Amino acid sequence: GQGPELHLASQFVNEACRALVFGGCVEKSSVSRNPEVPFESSAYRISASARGKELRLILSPLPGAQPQQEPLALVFRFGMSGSFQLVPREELPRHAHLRFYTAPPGPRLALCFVDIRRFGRWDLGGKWQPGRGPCVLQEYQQFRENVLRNLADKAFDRPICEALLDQRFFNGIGNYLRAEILYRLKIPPFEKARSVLEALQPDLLELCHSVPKEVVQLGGRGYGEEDFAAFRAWLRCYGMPGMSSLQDRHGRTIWFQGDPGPLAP
DNA sequence: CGTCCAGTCTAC
DNA sequence: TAGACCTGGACGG
Repeated sequence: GQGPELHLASQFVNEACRALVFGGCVEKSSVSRNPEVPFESSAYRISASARGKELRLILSPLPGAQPQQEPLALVFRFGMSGSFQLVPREELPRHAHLRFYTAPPGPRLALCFVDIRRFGRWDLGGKWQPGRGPCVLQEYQQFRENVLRNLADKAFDRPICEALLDQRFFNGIGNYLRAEILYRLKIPPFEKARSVLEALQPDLLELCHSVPKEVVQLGGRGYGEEDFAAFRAWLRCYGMPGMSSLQDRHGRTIWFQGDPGPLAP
């Protein structure tokens, strides 16, 4: 997922878990190479926040819960195929790698981290990844300043389409968002990043916020196949007929219209 | 059947 | 930088 999907997943966890109470341990599938979550409580609540391409779960025991346990935080990266589902406890999806089980009273549910390809990761810390820049959705002013104050960095020597995937400066931007952002300003994707940005100190850094915010305001992204059609209708550039495509230097497809730009392969 | 396609992470 | 990490759906023979 990209920023909008991480944000919608966190909203899903908060709304779906608002009136739920979890109990017992945190179950990992046997094939996941991610760490076991050392947590048990008779009664805990689950809440979430997103920052960029990361999601933080907080496991919060209720007053009196046993064993003695302090709130525990988990940070998830989704990779290519990560998501959260709330499912009936005996109808786990195929790739449910981490599960939180509702306590009784009511229907036994499992909140699941589901990840087909297992490119997703989680850490016990609760800390955001060091080196990831601020969230383009929730920390816009910090994100904007962190870019404009470090244009000398060699990251900005690269084509703008490659720079937009660098999570130290554009935390939350992925493949579809870089195409949609550049399409709206008709910036050639192989323009030098430093050239497009030096001329800024509604612009490119503004769209790094407002474009992904549009995806959030659609809602959906899992969180029927109606909001999947809603998304495909919103896309103007990524994968669309009449658009060009090239491989960047890491073999990721950039969709665009017209001029490929000077640093084109 | 087969090939090809859809975000980090790390060994060179 | 190139390869690794993985599964499944769309498509071709």
